[PDB]
Amino acid sequence: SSTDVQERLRDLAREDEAGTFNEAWNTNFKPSDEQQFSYSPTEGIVFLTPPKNVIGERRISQYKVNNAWATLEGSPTEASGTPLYAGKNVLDNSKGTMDQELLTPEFNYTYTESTSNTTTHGLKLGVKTTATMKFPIAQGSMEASTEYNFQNSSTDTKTKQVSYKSPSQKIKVPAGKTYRVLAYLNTGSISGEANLYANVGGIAWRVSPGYPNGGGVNIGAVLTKCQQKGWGDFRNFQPSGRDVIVKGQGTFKSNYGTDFILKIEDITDSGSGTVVQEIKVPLIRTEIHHHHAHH
Ligand code: NA
Ligand SMILES: [Sm+3]
Ligand SMILES: [Sm+3]
Repeated sequence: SSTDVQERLRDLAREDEAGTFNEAWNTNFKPSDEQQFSYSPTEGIVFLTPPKNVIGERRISQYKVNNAWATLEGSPTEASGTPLYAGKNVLDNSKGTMDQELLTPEFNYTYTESTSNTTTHGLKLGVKTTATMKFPIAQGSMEASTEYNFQNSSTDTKTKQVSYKSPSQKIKVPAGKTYRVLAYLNTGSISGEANLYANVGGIAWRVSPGYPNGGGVNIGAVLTKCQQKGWGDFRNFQPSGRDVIVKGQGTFKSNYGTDFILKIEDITDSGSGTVVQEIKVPLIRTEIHHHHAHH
């Protein structure tokens, strides 16, 4: 969905216009640029004819996007992926007479991290508007980010190929034993929601009892009045002094490696063998290649 911000600010001016005359004259005028009439129990048939001075584009002047930003919304949902086999090596103490502490090789995996977002409730602001949102990943241990385009249905996908590495581990291998070390990359994903915000300025133009040819008041004050009165639906607008803040929404998701698990098997009797030990190993991350796209 999309909010046409400029058109909604024009309707904001029309709401204040009609609502204020309805109080003044007990009429039932609707927000409109068209001439309309209404029967007042205290006044008779009354006419509302907005002049060319205020109609259409001239309902708002000094319209400006002042700032735009995006913030994490709620608690993202993290999940664990299927572990990915990374390789294996042998720790051979079959000919040794002493127990040894033997260092494993480093294991590695070439992984494509992906971050994507979708603008689900867009803001049509009259100018290309973007904002970057940051979120924690991997149970709060790293920070990631994603750039929203505020137009409805905008999608972004960013990928990085990275190399994950497990540091060498020290394994006790008893005399005469042969051990096998198998390595697996653990993965995770995250998804969540973003709030999209724009602070916009402007002056709303209405005919009114005090200004029968039209007068202008900042949109922040006009919105404050209209929300207090119940004139029109501006549920995703908030006053901010003379300006208003308008809110949209997006989604995001991301995937990444989390760590390595090493599985130690006794293969002395020769062919999988008994698992003797498992080790969680923190990975070392090195970026190789990156690619950006927007749809
Ligand atoms: Na409208
Ligand atoms: Sm909320
Ligand atoms: Sm939520």
